[PDB]
Amino acid sequence: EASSLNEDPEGSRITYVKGDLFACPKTDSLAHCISEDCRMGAGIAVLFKKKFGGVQELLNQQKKSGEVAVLKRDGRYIYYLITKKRASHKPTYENLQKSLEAMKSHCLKNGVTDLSMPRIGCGLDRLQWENVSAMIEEVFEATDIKITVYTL
Repeated sequence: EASSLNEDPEGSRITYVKGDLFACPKTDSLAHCISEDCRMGAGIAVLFKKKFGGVQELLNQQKKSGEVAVLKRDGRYIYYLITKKRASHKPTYENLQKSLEAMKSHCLKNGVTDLSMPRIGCGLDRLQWENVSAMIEEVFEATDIKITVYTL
C-alpha cells in the first residue's frame, strides 16, 4: 500500500507537475502534440507507441494539422493534437491553437473536465511558453476543464 498520487491542482487552468506523464490521475484524460503523418521517432509519442500502439488508429482517422485525433480506451481519452504535418515540422501557435480548440470542444461532448499533457510543442524555445499558456486559457475560456502539464 504505497501509492503516492499527485492530485495537486487548483491555482489556474494550468498546473505544472514534475513527474511521469503516465503517472497521471485516472480521471484525467491525456493530451499531447503529434504530426498528421504520425511518424513517431521522437517525442512523447514514442512512449504512447509502447503503451497504446495506436498509430494506425490515428492515421485511419486521417486528420490534418489543426485537428485532434482521439483514442478511447476507457476512463480517459487520449488526445493527439495534430500540430504539424511531417514529424520534423515544428508547431505553430495557430496550429496548436486549433488543436486546443478541437480538444477543448471535444471534452464537452464527453464530460471531460480533467486533462493532462506534458511539455507540449517541441524541443524549441521558438515558441514561448508564455504565449502558449495564455493561448491555452484563451481557447479554454468558458470550459470547466483543468489543465495539468507535466514538465519534461
